Amino acid sequence: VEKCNLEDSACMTSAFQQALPTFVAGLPDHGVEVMDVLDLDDFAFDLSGLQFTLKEGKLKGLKGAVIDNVKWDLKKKNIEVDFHLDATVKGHYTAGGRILILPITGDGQMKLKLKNIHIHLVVSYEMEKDAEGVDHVIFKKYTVTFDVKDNAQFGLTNLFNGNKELSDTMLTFLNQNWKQVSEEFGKPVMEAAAKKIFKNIKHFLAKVPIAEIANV
Ligand SMILES: COC1=C(OC)C(=O)C(C/C=C(\C)CC/C=C(\C)CC/C=C(\C)CC/C=C(\C)CC/C=C(\C)CC/C=C(\C)CC/C=C(\C)CCC=C(C)C)=C(C)C1=O
Repeated sequence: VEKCNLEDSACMTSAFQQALPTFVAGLPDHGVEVMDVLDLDDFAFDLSGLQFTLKEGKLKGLKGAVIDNVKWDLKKKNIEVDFHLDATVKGHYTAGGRILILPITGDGQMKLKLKNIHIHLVVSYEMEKDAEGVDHVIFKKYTVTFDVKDNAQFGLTNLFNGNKELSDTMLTFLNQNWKQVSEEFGKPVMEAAAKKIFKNIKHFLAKVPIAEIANV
């Protein structure tokens, strides 16, 4: 890793950028799972009238993320990371209920393409000495917000029992109302990914002395 003074944001931004692809490829012997393609645990939500499930979920694109800024605040003991990427979410979905003003049913495969999604991550940490006297950054909590800035496209198979007219109408509807759909339903999907990524970064930093990857 590129070593930085922690409050040198330009350095930290580059250091996160240069490490990211290698980190998200996974470090299996160290217990760090692959994060591109990231396997999502099975999840479901019931929000705004939509009942949705995703199994075998996959998130592609983190390897290609662009780090916009890293601000490590030693006083507050928080780290703010702003980044963006194109991503895809795939998996076996089910849908029921309604999407906004249209009824929906489906059970099939999904390919959701997200263009220029911006993510704002805040993490709280503590610097802790382990039983052997070695200092580590220990991540505690996080928050994430998102904004899909360019567009999102929805590919869903076997909507409406295979009915092409209804399926075409729904896919058109989703793509037309992509921003609203992202604001209604993005949070649970983001969380399925973020909880896994956070656990992996936390684990990695708990086992790598802070002195090995940063300057005091
Ligand atoms: C010493 O300094 C340090 C380093 O060196 C400087 C390091 O390298 C490192 C490690 C290396 C880096 C820190 C790597 C860190 C990696 C980071 C921060 C990446 C973080 C990843 C995020 C937390 C999560 C990312 C999540 C995503 C991209 C998923 C986003 C998806 C979203 C928002 C979904 C949007 C949804 C929609 C549009 C619609 C959803 C619709 C539906 C679900 C329904 C579909 C429609 C119906 C009808 C079926 C550390 C830790 C360090 O401290």
